[PDB]
Amino acid sequence: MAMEDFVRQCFNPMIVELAEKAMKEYGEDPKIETNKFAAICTHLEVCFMYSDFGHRFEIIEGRDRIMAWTVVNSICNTTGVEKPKFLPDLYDYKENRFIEIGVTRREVHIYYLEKANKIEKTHIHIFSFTGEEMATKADYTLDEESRARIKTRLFTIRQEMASRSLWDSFRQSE
Ligand SMILES: Cc1cc(-c2nnn[nH]2)ccc1-c1cc(=O)c(O)c(C(=O)O)[nH]1
Ligand SMILES: [Mn+2]
Ligand SMILES: [Mn+2]
Repeated sequence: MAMEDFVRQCFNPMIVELAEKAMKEYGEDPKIETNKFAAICTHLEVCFMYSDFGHRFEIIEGRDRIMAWTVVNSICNTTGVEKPKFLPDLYDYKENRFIEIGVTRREVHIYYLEKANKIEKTHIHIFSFTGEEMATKADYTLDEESRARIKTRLFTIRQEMASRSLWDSFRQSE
């Protein structure tokens, strides 16, 4: 599968390995669920990029669950902020709030609603592969250059997938 090779070529081994671990520990073969694999990589990367543009952020995503909950818990006890129900993606020490990051192949408002419906003090920031984003109260957290870098990376993933005729498949599997 070119999709599997593409992921190998375009994300760095840590992201790939982290994504593989996540899949394989819950019994999902990344060689069969190749679109899932690519999405998990994409989303991890966005999450890592977003933290890197700060340390302003605590990365919650990509840790094993024990660690993620340890981190979340340690944040709740030292700040007073409510413990989210699910693991969010980041903690913002400047705005003192968790962030859930969304990456979508569909309309950003659509994905934003799904996340907001699923979530309750958590800040939501959705990115698309089109350069669109949407964020709680139109507060985008990052500065424009960091956001522009995320969107550039995401648009380049799309185009790479499209160079390899994987984009149509990838787009319809969200
Ligand atoms: C990246 C991803 C892909 C899939 C998926 N399932 N099938 N294809 N992609 C499901 C959930 C997630 C996902 C998205 C998130 O934004 C997110 O914060 C998480 C998470 O589990 O914390 N998972
Ligand atoms: Mn997450
Ligand atoms: Mn997320």
